[PDB]
Amino acid sequence: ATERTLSIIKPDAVAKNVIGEIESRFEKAGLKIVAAKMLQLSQEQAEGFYAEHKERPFFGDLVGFMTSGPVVVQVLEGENAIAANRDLMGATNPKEAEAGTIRADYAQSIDANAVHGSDSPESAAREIAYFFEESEICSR
Amino acid sequence: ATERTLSIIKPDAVAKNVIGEIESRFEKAGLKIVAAKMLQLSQEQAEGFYAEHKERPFFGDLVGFMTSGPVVVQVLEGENAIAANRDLMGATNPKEAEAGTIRADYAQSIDANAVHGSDSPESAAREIAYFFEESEICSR
Repeated sequence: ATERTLSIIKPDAVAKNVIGEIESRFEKAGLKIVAAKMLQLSQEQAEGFYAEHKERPFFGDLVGFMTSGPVVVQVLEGENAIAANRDLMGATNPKEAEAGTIRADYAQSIDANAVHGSDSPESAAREIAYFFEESEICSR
Repeated sequence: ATERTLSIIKPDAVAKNVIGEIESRFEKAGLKIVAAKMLQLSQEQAEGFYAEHKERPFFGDLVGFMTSGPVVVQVLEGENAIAANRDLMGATNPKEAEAGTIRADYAQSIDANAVHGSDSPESAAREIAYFFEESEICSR
């Protein structure tokens, strides 16, 4: 079925100026960029996004790294979008990630992985609504 | 010098999902994407941006085309950016320009010509401000 998932191009990939190359991974795979914006996350913003990881000892690394630069936050829409996004991203850890995936090709570490993606249809709905309202989303 | 210029990925380009490919033409030429947002242009927005042709007989079609679907309005930064972006885009009419320009490779008609770019430093600065406050622009 056609789903919506949240994608984020992280500061490390943005700084590498490979935004184009990454968006092409999604588009060539049949995913449509349906909402997008570049911004500099504030600490309060990043924290609210990673709300579910509030108490964990790595929270400061997440939030830390995710505010280290401007990011592109965006909605990808298409057939089996959430899971396809995960397939294209590779595993969370670049060392573990299958070659040909984004994290394998572009990431250096777990903090500095090249991208983010919603891991469930539950996280999809929440993560999208957090950054975007429906008017900003342009399905096609 | 390092300058900023407004770039637009038009509804035809977005519709064919070549956002990544077009972005990679800019990034591989040394430009940086320092502001970006996807939106459906309102008729008021489209008429304001193109107010110059507001009395010409093609105005309705230009506004029509530019509101016919969602776009990516963005700011590109780098040495010679404004002129640099003009070279990459090519010539307004796809028939004229050739050999791996955006317009030649991705656009068919002058009406549906893939991308916009600011043509002069005086328009560049004003076009950027039409779409983006300075805070939205994340220089690197």
